[PDB]
Amino acid sequence: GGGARSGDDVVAKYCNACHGTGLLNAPKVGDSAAWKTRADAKGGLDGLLAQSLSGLNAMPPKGTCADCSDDELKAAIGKMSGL
Amino acid sequence: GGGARSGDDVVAKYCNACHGTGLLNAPKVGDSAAWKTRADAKGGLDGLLAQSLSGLNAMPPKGTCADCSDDELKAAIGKMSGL
Ligand code: HEM
Ligand code: HEM
Repeated sequence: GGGARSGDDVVAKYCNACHGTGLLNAPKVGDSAAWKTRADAKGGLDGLLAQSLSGLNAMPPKGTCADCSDDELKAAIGKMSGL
Repeated sequence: GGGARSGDDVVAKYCNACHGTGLLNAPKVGDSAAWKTRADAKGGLDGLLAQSLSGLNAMPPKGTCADCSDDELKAAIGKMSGL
């Protein structure tokens, strides 16, 4: 989605590992549906990002790339998601 | 290893998911070696526990079972490990 670094670059270098396959029940990429009821649950594109940073269960905290700015985490959420 | 609940119970209900297979490069169960150079690196059985709680990379924080006392986390470390 957006742009810090990518999400193209970010999904592929960090996010890939679970979201690609669906490993651990990771909401898979392009799966507009799954991601939707999610935003729903946490009030938009900020409930996923505020969510990734914190982490949830088996989803490791901060998406990962403990390097990432907040803008990148959202761009890789933007593009795992659809929106 | 030790006893809060188990680690038998704990490894099997929470820890299983990655350490069983080796999913995500999770140091597998019984693998005395792998776990050893680990304790080494973080000064004993407290560098894994202080470690799990915090989490590291793809290892989700607090082993998981965000329920667990510290004594259980160590007993499931005791028994993933060998020691
Ligand atoms: C890459 C930095 C990355 C981001 C960003 C990210 C985000 C993310 C969101 C927003 C969710 C939904 C959380 C919610 O419902 O609020 C989510 C869910 C899971 N993720 Fe993730 N995720 C990124 C990458 C990774 C990686 C590399 C892993 C595997 C170690 C992983 C795993 C998961 C899992 C599992 C879930 C579902 C967890 C659950 O909802 O029970 N993600 N992720
Ligand atoms: C169950 C509550 C559980 C515990 C406890 C636990 C501990 C643990 C330790 C001590 C390490 C070594 C960390 C270090 O080197 O200091 C470790 C490593 C990894 N784990 Fe784990 N772990 C438990 C369970 C789980 C589960 C359910 C997952 C999968 C979502 C998982 C994953 C991993 C991974 C991956 C690693 C290696 C991470 C890395 O060292 O790069 N663990 N765990």
